[PDB]
Amino acid sequence: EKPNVKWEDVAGLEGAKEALKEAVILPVKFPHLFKGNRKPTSGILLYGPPGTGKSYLAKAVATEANSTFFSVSSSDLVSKWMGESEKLVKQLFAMARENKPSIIFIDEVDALTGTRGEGESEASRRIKTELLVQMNGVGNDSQGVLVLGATNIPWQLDSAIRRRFERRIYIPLPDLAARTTMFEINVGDTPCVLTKEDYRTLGAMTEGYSGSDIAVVVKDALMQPIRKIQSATHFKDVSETRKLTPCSPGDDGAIEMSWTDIEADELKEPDLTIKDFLKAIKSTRPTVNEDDLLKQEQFTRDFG
Amino acid sequence: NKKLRGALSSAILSEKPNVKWEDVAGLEGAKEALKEAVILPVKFPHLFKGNRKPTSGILLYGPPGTGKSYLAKAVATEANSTFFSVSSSDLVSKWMGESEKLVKQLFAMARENKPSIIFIDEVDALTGTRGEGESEASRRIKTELLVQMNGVGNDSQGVLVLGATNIPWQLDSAIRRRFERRIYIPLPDLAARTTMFEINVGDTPCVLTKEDYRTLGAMTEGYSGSDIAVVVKDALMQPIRKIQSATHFKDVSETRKLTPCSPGDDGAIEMSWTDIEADELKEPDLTIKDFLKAIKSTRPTVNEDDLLKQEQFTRDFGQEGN
Amino acid sequence: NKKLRGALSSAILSEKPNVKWEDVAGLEGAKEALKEAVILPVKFPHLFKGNRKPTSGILLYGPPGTGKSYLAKAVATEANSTFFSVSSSDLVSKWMGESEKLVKQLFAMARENKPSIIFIDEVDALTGTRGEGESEASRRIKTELLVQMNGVGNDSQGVLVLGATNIPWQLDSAIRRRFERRIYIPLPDLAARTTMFEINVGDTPCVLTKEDYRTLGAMTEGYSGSDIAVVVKDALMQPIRKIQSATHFKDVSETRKLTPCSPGDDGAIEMSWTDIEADELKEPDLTIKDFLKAIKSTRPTVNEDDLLKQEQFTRDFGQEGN
Amino acid sequence: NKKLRGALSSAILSEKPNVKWEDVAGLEGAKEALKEAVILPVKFPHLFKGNRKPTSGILLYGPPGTGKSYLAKAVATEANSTFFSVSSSDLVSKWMGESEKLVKQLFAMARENKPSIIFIDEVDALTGTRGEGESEASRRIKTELLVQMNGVGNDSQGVLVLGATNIPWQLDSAIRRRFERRIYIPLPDLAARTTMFEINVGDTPCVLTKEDYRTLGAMTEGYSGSDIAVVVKDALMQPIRKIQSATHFKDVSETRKLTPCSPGDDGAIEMSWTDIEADELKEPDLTIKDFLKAIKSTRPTVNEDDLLKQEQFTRDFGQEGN
Amino acid sequence: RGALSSAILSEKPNVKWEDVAGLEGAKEALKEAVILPVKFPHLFKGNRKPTSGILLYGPPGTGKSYLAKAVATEANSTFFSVSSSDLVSKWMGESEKLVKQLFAMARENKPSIIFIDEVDALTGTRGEGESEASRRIKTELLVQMNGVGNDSQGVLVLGATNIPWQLDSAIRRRFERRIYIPLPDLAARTTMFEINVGDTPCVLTKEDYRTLGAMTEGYSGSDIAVVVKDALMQPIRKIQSATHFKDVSETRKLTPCSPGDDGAIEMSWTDIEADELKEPDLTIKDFLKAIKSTRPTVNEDDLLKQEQFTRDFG
Amino acid sequence: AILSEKPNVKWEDVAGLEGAKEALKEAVILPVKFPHLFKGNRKPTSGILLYGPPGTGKSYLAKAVATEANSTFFSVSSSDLVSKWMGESEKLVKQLFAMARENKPSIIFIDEVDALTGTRGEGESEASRRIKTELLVQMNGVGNDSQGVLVLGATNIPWQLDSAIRRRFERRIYIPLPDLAARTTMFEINVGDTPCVLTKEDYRTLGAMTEGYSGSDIAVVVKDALMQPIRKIQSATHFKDVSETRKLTPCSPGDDGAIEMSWTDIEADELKEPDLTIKDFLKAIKSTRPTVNEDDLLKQEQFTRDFG
Ligand SMILES: Nc1ncnc2c1ncn2[C@@H]1O[C@H](COP(=O)(O)OP(=O)(O)O)[C@@H](O)[C@H]1O
Ligand SMILES: Nc1ncnc2c1ncn2[C@@H]1O[C@H](COP(=O)(O)OP(=O)(O)O)[C@@H](O)[C@H]1O
Ligand SMILES: Nc1ncnc2c1ncn2[C@@H]1O[C@H](COP(=O)(O)OP(=O)(O)O)[C@@H](O)[C@H]1O
Ligand SMILES: Nc1ncnc2c1ncn2[C@@H]1O[C@H](COP(=O)(O)OP(=O)(O)O)[C@@H](O)[C@H]1O
Ligand SMILES: Nc1ncnc2c1ncn2[C@@H]1O[C@H](COP(=O)(O)OP(=O)(O)O)[C@@H](O)[C@H]1O
Ligand code: BEF
Ligand code: BEF
Ligand code: BEF
Ligand SMILES: [Mg+2]
Ligand SMILES: [Mg+2]
Ligand SMILES: [Mg+2]
Ligand SMILES: [Mg+2]
Repeated sequence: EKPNVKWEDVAGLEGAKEALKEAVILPVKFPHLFKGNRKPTSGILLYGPPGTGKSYLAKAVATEANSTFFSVSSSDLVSKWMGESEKLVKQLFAMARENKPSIIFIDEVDALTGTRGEGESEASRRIKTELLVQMNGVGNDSQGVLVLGATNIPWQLDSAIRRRFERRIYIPLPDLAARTTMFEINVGDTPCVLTKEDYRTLGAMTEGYSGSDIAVVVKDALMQPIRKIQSATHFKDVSETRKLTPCSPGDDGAIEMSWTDIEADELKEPDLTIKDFLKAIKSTRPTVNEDDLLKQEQFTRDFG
Repeated sequence: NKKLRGALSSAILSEKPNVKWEDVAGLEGAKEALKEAVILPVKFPHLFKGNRKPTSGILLYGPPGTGKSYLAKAVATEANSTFFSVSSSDLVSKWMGESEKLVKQLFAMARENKPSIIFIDEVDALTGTRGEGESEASRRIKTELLVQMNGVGNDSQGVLVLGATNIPWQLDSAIRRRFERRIYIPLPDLAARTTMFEINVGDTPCVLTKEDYRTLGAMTEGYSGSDIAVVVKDALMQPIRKIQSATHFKDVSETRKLTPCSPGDDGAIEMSWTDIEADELKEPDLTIKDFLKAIKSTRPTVNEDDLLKQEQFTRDFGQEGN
Repeated sequence: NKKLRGALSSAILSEKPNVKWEDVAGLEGAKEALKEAVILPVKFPHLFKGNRKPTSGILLYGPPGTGKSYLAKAVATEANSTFFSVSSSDLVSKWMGESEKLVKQLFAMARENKPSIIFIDEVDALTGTRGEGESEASRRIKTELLVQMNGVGNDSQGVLVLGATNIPWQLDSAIRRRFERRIYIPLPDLAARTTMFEINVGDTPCVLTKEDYRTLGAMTEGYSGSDIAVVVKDALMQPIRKIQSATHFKDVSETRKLTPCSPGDDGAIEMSWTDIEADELKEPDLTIKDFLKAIKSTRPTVNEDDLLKQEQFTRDFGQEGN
Repeated sequence: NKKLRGALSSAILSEKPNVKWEDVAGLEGAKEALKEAVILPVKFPHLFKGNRKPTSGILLYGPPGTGKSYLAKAVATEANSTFFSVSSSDLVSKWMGESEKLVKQLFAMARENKPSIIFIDEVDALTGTRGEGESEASRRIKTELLVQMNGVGNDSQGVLVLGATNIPWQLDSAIRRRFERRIYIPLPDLAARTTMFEINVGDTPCVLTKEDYRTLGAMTEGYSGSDIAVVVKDALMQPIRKIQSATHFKDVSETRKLTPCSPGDDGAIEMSWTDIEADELKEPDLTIKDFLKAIKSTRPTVNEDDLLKQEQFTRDFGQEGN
Repeated sequence: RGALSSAILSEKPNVKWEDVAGLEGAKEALKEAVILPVKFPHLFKGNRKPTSGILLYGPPGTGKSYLAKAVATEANSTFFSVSSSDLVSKWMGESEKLVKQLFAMARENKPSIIFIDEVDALTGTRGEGESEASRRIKTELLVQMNGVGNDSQGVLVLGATNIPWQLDSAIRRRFERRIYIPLPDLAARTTMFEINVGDTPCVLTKEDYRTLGAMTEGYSGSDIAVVVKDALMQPIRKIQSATHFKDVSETRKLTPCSPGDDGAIEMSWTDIEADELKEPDLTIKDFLKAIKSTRPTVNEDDLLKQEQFTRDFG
Repeated sequence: AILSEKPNVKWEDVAGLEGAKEALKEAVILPVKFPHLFKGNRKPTSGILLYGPPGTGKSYLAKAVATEANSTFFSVSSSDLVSKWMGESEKLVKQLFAMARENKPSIIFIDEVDALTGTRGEGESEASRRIKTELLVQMNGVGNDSQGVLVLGATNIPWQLDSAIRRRFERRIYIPLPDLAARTTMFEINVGDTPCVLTKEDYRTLGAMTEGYSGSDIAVVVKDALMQPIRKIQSATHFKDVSETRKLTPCSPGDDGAIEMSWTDIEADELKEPDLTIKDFLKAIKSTRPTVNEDDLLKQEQFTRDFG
């Protein structure tokens, strides 16, 4: 399923980008370099803290694959009816065997696969076990499928399934050039007075934010001027025939009115300033804690 | 009847995964027991008469990734008998005691096709010590497996029941009884690791000698066979990364042939793989820094208290797979 | 009606597994009770008149592998009755209260063909104390089994209901009441173990004496009858293995006959078993080192807190199987 | 219509199990209530006019094996009323509300054949407090039983609904309401146990006195009536064990009569029971070591926390059966 | 037709409004929903419409079905006592026409009151139920109980239940007056003893019934009906248990008396002639005997969930 | 299962709520009035949650928005979706969004978004994952078709609303319990034309005397009060003639023409039902407690503070 999403669209971490461009494109663009002992990779576990653009990179592989893409997830495989949560898995791999090449993206694999020391009999042993046997097994033939998977708790994963995912890549909190790129992307084609040093300023300002947070500070900063439109007392003419904008109570030509009072078009909507983005970044707060990072770095140093 | 055979028609595998006994490295005890329980009754059936009966159950256990399912593939190639690779997806159903008729129907199918082998992979997910489990799935699937394996009116002649597991201590004691040769598949030793490198490089052109493979096998203590399969995978994927990572190729030698070389060399043109014509590429060579590169990057899987409980079970109930 | 009898027609077993009362070792008490509840009413029916009625339920329990199902096969050979052999696979159905007209027409089959025996193998999987179980399976199959065994209008004359279990403490107290002689089948003792070696070697040519079997029986304390059946299996598969480790055979003595011998001996030709002609092989007999070899390799099944709960139940509700 | 009466024609029992009110031991109060609810309306129907109506529901509960179903057989002999004995096998049909159409037809038959008795044995398997049960079986069979017992247009004149149970606390409170005399059948006391030994030995020749039965009744505290029926069963087998273990018999005294005696005695011939002619055997009379032998071997069936929940229910909702 | 017209009863169980003890709010609502539209039909014109649904709930045994019998006697209606046995069927598309037929014959027989007793057995939240029985019945019933303006004669839908919290919220909506029938207090209990002894000869006074009504707190009306049943049995215990009777006073009449008394012959009831028995009087020790033996029925946490539902919806 | 209508409810028909109203005007009406304001990456709200105690007619307000946005009102009850329809609920949530797309400008109203969206940790498979998984996919429908549709959710218990669903409702607006003027209007509307002798001041009194009541509450009290004269006529002993030939009404023991009798004694029609009074409602106010707990103010205002 290919809507836009591209390798051009993503910001930072070219190790992930090159591992994947390798593991999907390098067989598909060339299916004749992989003969003999040289086989492509058949499982990749991405992880990291939330917000860091995992599933977006997955759908970049969906568009940028020329491959089928099944974005099932752990919400859709839980059941409660005695061995229904397994036939879903098996028929998923049946449509992936019948349709080579394929990609299976199991989002939040930590909700299926929970270290089996405290879990219940059926769901633990039977969903984990059918995932194991189905990934390599005996009569199963994992040719041409790639099993992705993302997680935030990579240390709560069963060691047999840590074994099956043969390239555990770590997606970290991003740097400076990526943040500047994300502001430049998310403002889109909206008229703004900002320069390169303005986006550079904001990217310097936001250390610690993931890509979600910058998408919502651009959302809020794009909704500042409309907010000063419609909750406005007092506008004022400036300058092609009449044009009024919101201004404080008592100013040079400050009439008292509401946006409703003002004629079609002849509104002078407030511009997009860097104080709008600084306003939004002051108000919007991220998720993370700096001990979660210690256990992530633990797992990366032990297995990743 | 035929609804159930319509379900279990997709278990008689029909493709013979070409793994031979030579490919499976180490473990001569487990191959020995499996040969004298699978190969030898068919090849010399006159011997097994009187009190001398063949074995009818073998449990393989061990840490994750050491050879269990793979050795089952070796049996599936070399056996010449009907092989059912059943699993938990194919035995549980929703309708109140229609799971049991799939178990009973599986062995009642297997005695139509005698000699047969039934390979229940990860038997610890069916058979969970029955002190905390639920009524139906627990007592009725475990109980029908028990009664069906030896029972009264049941006749386990000519069927063999394999089975692999990673948690052999969470197994019910009646089913520990039914599996009459619990063999233990351990982490490989030095000669096995050297054998696995020599196998996994295949017929790929390499400058390595016997002392090189001997060196790597000395280097990798603690790795299972999966890990050595992926360090050979990564070390084989180094040269392609030396074609993509090439600001510069060079002609050598049937009409034009260029390979990656360092910046500034004898005939070093500056280009990318994309610039170079179909076929007329001459890929790199394998030297021990490729394997050292891969072994630095790839990190193991297992953990050294899991081995204590495995050795516990082997010392209390188990064979030794050598 | 007849749909259900068409289902349960395949439970009245008819092949008569040829185990006779000799072939069980130990357990004089359990054979004694089973004879005076099965054999004796048929052979002398004039006795059982007045207040003297035969027994109508016997529960055998014990650790895994000690003789329960085997003793049921002995009854199935020696009884001269219509031995049914039913289980939980054959009573539970899919369509809403079919899983108890099966129970009812099972016992009505045994009443039409009296004197009958009903052998419910592993009864703790049908009958689970009904405080946590589900409505249909639990209350309705357990309840129809209760009412059908003694009830009001039901007449359990001339039917006998056996039953074996490994978890006798998880049994409902009404069904503990219905089984009126709970006999306990324990792990073996010295004379029984010696008897089991003498039985399981069969008619195989061996150099062993009575003091040799006596020696092995002294050696194996802690083993159940399964374990001794598999050490006899392995020890009978030792000389075939020495045929396999025999670079060198030798003629001895009806036209040519060769056996494995050490390198360099009186008539020691160098060959493999493959080289040697059909029949004209001379199989080596059995050393006591073969059995000591097998007993070193094979390891028992039971543990020693399972025995505490077995002895608990025997001291609170049970008999002693001797 | 007639399909359904063809199903329920096999419930009108027609054989009158010959248990009389003296074959019940103990239980003054329960016999008293059952007589004045069953016997007395038929024998003197002129009395029950005006405000004085007969009882229309009686629940018997207790520990397992104490007299409930047996007292129901006594009613079935002495009542002179049609005695329907229905159960959960005969009400749960396959077919969308037959399990309500069957119930309604049941009481319609028991109104066209009044005076009638309906004995629902083990009512706790139909009626399970409806907080966890399934929609159909739960709400629709329980609900049709409720509405059918008293309801609006229903007229429970002249029908009586008995019912026995072992788990009286797992009963729905609307159905606890419908059963308007919950009587409790307890474990027997001293005089009852002595009475049960005197009954169960029957007319068998024994040397026992009143102080012997008194001794045994003093010995057996904790036993229900089932257990004493089986210690009398086992103790009545003890002369056969003598008369088989008898190397040596001897004539005593209508033409020849021989009994087992010790080796070397007055007229001690050496033989086996097999050697001795039809009838002309003399079997040692029941002498008190036979009963002491049986009482040593046979062990109680009911534990002592089940009694705490029985006494709980009796103290919260119940009568006392004395 | 001829399969649901076994919902009409015709025997008229003779319970009148002066036999239910207490419950005056419930009689008030039932009178102004049943009696008053028929007796003064000119009043209900314009915005003033009669009530079209009444749910009675409570603990088990407190008066719900009995009060429905009182309506069935006093209403002068046509009365359908339908239930889940009479609506569900094997054939699909029969548990549509059966409900539909029911309300159409209710409009054949206006005025109609329909008593769907124990509605929680038809209407079970439809998340686990089977296809045929649960869904098409409950949807068709919701539709046909959405006849607000058209049902100005005819259907008044009663309904009783013991588990009012297991009822679907759309059907909690349709029943527009959920009335709660509780365990009875002092004057009601005294009234029930005075009713249930009937015209039986007793030596009791008003302070005796007052005493018993003070004694029985916690009992529902069923329990007092059975202590009066048992206490009325107590004379026949004092006739069966007899060694000695005696003549008193229309030609010969003998009653049980103690061993050795004025005219105390020794005999058994069996010895005595038809009729000429003098049935002993009813004391207060008979009732104290019965109240000692009989033990209450409702448990005091069932009342907590009843009070829960009353405080949330009732 | 899905209602549709082009409703005709003006802002003025909705008692009070002026603050919500003004929020909705700029959240919904401004985009619709001046669409040219929303070119490029500036996009109108497309999820709004309405939250507050029951009995505020969140539904009615929702129809006013539709009327004022000149849009079709499509609506669904989540309780019905979860219980009544179950099996076909996925289909229903689909069709609902599909109708709304086909009918821009339009508004989807989901009532009781709390009875649908319950955090998905312990819910059953079909209703839980399938209904709560379809709504979310559909509300991502702003993008495939961001323009022309708006989802308004309604909840009484916002604290029990699935955080995933919660997050799809950018804008959140608290619908508070009413006010003196509004309660006064509600009394008038609820009696409408009914014959009674209430003054303008009585209505205000009734208003003042029902602080903390909802429209619903007031509706039940009024329904109760109007029946009082019928209640009096139906049950009384002493009656009395007043005034087309004989007409008697209940009066106290001992009054001007007070005969002693029962309603049963009195002839068809000629029975005088009591006139309506302001005082009588006061009775009805005592016998109907308000529905809504007082800690809701804060719980709703916590939401106005946090997600307003
Ligand atoms: N590192 C990033 N680079 C580019 N876009 C990002 C990044 N992180 C988040 N985003 C944007 O935020 C949106 C949500 O990211 P998502 O991948 O769903 O988060 P998560 O990885 O936590 O599941 C995506 O559509 C993505 O485009
Ligand atoms: N002893 C071995 N010899 C050859 N290959 C092995 C060995 N052990 C593991 N492998 C490799 O491991 C994979 C098989 O997985 P397996 O060892 O069966 O896992 P498990 O034993 O936990 O089921 C194959 O890639 C195989 O190449
Ligand atoms: N008492 C015994 N005498 C002889 N063989 C025995 C005895 N008990 C066990 N065995 C051996 O045990 C084997 C397996 O035991 P089995 O019949 O399964 O016992 P059970 O069903 O109780 O577990 C039998 O086939 C027999 O070979
Ligand atoms: N009270 C008793 N008096 C006489 N025999 C009794 C008594 N209780 C039990 N028995 C004997 O024990 C058996 C068990 O009685 P039964 O009716 O089955 O008990 P229940 O149904 O309660 O479990 C009866 O058949 C009878 O043989
Ligand atoms: N108010 C009452 N007046 C008279 N008898 C009553 C009353 N309530 C209960 N009873 C007695 O209890 C019996 C049971 O009433 P019933 O209709 O079964 O109650 P419900 O249906 O609530 O459980 C009544 O028939 C009568 O015997
Ligand atoms: F004792 Be066996 F396992 F039946
Ligand atoms: F009926 Be019994 F008490 F098991
Ligand atoms: F209140 Be009753 F038990 F119907
Ligand atoms: Mg494997
Ligand atoms: Mg067995
Ligand atoms: Mg019984
Ligand atoms: Mg009732």
